[PDB]
Amino acid sequence: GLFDIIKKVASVIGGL
Amino acid sequence: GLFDIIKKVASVIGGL
Amino acid sequence: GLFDIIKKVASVIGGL
Amino acid sequence: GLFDIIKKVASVIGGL
Amino acid sequence: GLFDIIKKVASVIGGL
Amino acid sequence: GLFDIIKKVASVIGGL
Repeated sequence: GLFDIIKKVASVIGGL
Repeated sequence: GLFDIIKKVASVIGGL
Repeated sequence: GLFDIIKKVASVIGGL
Repeated sequence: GLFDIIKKVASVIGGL
Repeated sequence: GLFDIIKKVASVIGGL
Repeated sequence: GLFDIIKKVASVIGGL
């Protein structure tokens, strides 16, 4: 779209 | 898009 | 895009 | 605890 | 605790 | 604690 917002997370514990 | 915001996080404890 | 705001983090504790 | 991790966010769009 | 990690973010678009 | 880590951010676009 006009702006694209992407977040990716990896964790052993507590990826929120 | 016109702006792209990208965040990648790796963690053992806590990826917020 | 016109501007890309890319961030990467690696940590044992507390990626924010 | 031994370490306290705290995150607070305010947004109009796209708070993650 | 022994260490405190505190983050506050204000945004219109995107708070990661 | 023994050490305190604090970060405050204000933005229109993209608080990371």
